[PDB]
Amino acid sequence: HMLENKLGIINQLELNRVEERVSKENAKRLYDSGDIDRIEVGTFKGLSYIHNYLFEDIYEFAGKVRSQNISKGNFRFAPVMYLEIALEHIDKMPQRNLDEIVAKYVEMNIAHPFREGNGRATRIWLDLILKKELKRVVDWNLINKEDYLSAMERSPVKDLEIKYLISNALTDKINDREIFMKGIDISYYYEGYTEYNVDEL
Amino acid sequence: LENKLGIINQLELNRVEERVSKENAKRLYDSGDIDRIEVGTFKGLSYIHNYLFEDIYEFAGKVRSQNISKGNFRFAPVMYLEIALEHIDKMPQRNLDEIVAKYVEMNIAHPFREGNGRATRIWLDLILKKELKRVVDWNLINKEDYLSAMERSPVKDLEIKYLISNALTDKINDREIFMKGIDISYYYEGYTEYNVDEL
Ligand SMILES: Nc1ncnc2c1ncn2[C@@H]1O[C@H](COP(=O)(O)O)[C@@H](O)[C@H]1O
Ligand SMILES: Nc1ncnc2c1ncn2[C@@H]1O[C@H](COP(=O)(O)O)[C@@H](O)[C@H]1O
Ligand SMILES: [Ca+2]
Ligand SMILES: [Ca+2]
Ligand SMILES: [Ca+2]
Ligand SMILES: [Ca+2]
Ligand SMILES: [Ca+2]
Ligand SMILES: [Ca+2]
Ligand SMILES: [Cl-]
Ligand SMILES: [Cl-]
Repeated sequence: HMLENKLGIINQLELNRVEERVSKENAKRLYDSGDIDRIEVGTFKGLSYIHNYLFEDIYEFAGKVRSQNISKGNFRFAPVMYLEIALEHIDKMPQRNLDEIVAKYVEMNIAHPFREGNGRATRIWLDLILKKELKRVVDWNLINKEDYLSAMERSPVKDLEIKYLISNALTDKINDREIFMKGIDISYYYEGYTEYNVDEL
Repeated sequence: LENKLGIINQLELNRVEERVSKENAKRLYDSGDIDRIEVGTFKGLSYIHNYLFEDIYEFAGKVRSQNISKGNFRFAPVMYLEIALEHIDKMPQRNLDEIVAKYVEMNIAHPFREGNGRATRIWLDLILKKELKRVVDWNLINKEDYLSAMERSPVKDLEIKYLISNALTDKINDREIFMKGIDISYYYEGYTEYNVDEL
């Protein structure tokens, strides 16, 4: 049993691998065409664009505010009954420093506005806030998978674990294709996608 | 995590760990060694774990010496592991309710540093096969439904029991069912590069 998709795939392994190829392919194009730099920074509109850009081919819900309730582990993400107003309040949150950018990122993860693909899209969106505001981007290879997922699970209660991780992984190489491309490979790895290397179209 | 091959990169250790242990999982089955071992004991679980990770981890098939936590859940304390595993061995396994309860306790014990999910799911299928003449068609269980049901299982095993019951197959000697199951088991832990049968 799995997520409804456009391509009518009924095998979990099959969907995981094809989603990874169509979406990482899109992620490569997003960076290379410079479409990435024309996107609105720190807003839901910007996140929505990143999400639709990646999952347009495989998912009907790509870039849309979900109409269903979702959860991971023992945590329920922002209920549909107030998800939209909660998103309007995230758009207004300041992003003037790391403590603020991390707090805003933690709230956007709680909102979790999409049916699936929240993690990957919100990590691209965060890197552009850090790029704009601190002239820093994350080197996702410096953060261990287990450490990241554990910090995010804790983040609705105390964001110090994820703050320390982002802080110690920040790099000044803001226009480096390798830092981005590797970060995409590490981002997908966090979500359990390990078949492709983004380098290849 | 420290490995035998001295791998420092996380992505590198992930695909090497997958290659090596999945090739071992294929050989475990194809040699028929899988059916030569003890069903429902820590001895059998320990054999399965050693068989999978003996090339990569020094701790393969060995009981952990450090305490572990997943979220706000603490697994069996290292000091009580020996006692807990002896009690699990004594747990009945006559029907699905008993088999699932045994599996749930074994997951709470989590006797190894790493690879509990993968080694215990193989162990579970062998208890199901011996006692019910059923095995799990793991594709019929969503990754996140499975993971959420496992995290819930110490409080209520209704969720995981429901997933296991609705995925039971009588294809006990089906190699394709076993192989697809290993690939899904590894995918549950985030390893999606290889197909076990292509090794
Ligand atoms: N239990 C949790 N509580 C809060 N955030 C979580 C939890 N588990 C995972 N996450 C976040 O959710 C992302 C996955 O996005 P998705 O697959 O759409 O749910 C991860 O990359 C984390 O940022
Ligand atoms: N919070 C949790 N509570 C109980 N069992 C869990 C939890 N998270 C994961 N698991 C189980 O742990 C396995 C992963 O094993 P390992 O990576 O060795 O710790 C999964 O396949 C689940 O069966
Ligand atoms: Ca996901
Ligand atoms: Ca490959
Ligand atoms: Ca070997
Ligand atoms: Ca060897
Ligand atoms: Ca693991
Ligand atoms: Ca492959
Ligand atoms: Cl995701
Ligand atoms: Cl595992």
